[PDB]
Amino acid sequence: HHWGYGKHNGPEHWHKDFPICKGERQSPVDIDTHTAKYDPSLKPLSVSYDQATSLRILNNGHAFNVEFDDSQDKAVLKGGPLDGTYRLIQFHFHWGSHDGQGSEHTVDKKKYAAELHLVHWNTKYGDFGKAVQQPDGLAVLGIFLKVGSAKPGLQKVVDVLDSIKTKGKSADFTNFDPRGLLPESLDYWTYPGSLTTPPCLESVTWIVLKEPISVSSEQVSKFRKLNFNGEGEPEEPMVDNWRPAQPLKNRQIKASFK
Ligand SMILES: C[C@H](CCC(=O)O)[C@H]1CC[C@H]2[C@@H]3[C@H](O)C[C@@H]4C[C@H](O)CC[C@]4(C)[C@H]3C[C@H](O)[C@]12C
Ligand SMILES: [Mg+2]
Ligand SMILES: [Zn+2]
Repeated sequence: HHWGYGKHNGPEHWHKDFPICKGERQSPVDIDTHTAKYDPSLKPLSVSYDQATSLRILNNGHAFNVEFDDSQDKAVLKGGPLDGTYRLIQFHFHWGSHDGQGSEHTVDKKKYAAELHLVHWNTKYGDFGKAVQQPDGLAVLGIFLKVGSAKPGLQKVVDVLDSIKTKGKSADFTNFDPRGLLPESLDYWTYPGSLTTPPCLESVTWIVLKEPISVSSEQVSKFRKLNFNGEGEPEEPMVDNWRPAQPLKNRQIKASFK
């Protein structure tokens, strides 16, 4: 292995192993609200997470992921810019070394303290491995975190982090309801983009919610107590695990709202 978020293996280095990290449809991007255009063709997002089945949470050395049972048409995303149905497979966050940075997307260059990614794959490709290779293979729902009042539905995630502090540690994480991580409004921006980590595959329809969720400083401070390293190795706090904005190139960001 090799890539990370360090000075010598970070975002500026990724293209050497993964040439598409310098591609035409890379994420994240800065969402320029001048540029972004209202598109009445877009429909309401449909987020159906009632039957979502979480399984476990894992520190993989880059972030922590909550994994779902994507076996049945349980938790699905559809509508908006999407054709057909996309199944929730995992979520994770990117966050900073302090509250003024951490998000991957930015809005008129404004950074948030963190960004949540709910990752879904297009059922027409049968499984995630096949889907990730296609231009319309994934849908990622991105949600900004700003520091304020606490988010009750995040508390179960924050409280489990102490038990998966180092790379490779996992914990059971059943009956977690990701609907508790959503803001009131589903107003969104959408554009075609990529995974924001290697292999940087250009397989993602990005749906970035205009409304952030508020989380408390205590909650986000718990993110920063995780470690990039494995147990018994020298301590490297897991912070600033975000990729900065990439060139928009020949893409238009559409808004679902006026
Ligand atoms: C790397 C990317 C997240 C990029 C981002 O930070 O936004 C994530 C999202 C979905 C992830 C995958 C899915 O969780 C399903 C697989 C789970 C396995 O444990 C590892 C490979 C596996 C195939 C994962 C690879 C990688 O961690 C993926 C591809
Ligand atoms: Mg890796
Ligand atoms: Zn992500």
